[PDB]
Amino acid sequence: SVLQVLHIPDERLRKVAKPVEEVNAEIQRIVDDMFETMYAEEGIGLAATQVDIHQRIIVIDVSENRDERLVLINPELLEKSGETGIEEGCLSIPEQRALVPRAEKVKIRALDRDGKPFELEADGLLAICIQHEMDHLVGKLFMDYLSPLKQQRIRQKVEKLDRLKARA
Ligand code: NI
Repeated sequence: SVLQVLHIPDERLRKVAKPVEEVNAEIQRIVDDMFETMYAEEGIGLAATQVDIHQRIIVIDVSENRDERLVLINPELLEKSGETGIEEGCLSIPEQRALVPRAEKVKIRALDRDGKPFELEADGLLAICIQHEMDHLVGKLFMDYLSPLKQQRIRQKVEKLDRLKARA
């Protein structure tokens, strides 16, 4: 099922997600919708909190042919180093993009769709991607990294857009 993705200035986006207590079949259909929703909206990442499910779940898929889906449940950052930035987007901040400072290499521990722990070292798009998504889980958006004035502008452009969304 495709779930609905919240946009700013929706203040649920600022909620801190809770740890997943047990990776069961409820949890695995959240994951399956989250992918379906992600692919439908054409994103490369989605955090639970964006679909109003405030638990620590993230889906990411970089692959052209959707054959390397990545699930991060209860992710913890073990190490980071370096710094980078690309012009990031976000399904919750529709059509806006900005350069956000990120660590370049990141090492995480997380659980997969089957509640099995794993460790992932990442750089490149993956590492920026993982950081962006993890930020969602604690109520952080990428515009939080920009100037007051840059933020202001972003908020307007989006409202304008969603004004058209519910178009009628
Ligand atoms: Ni985002």
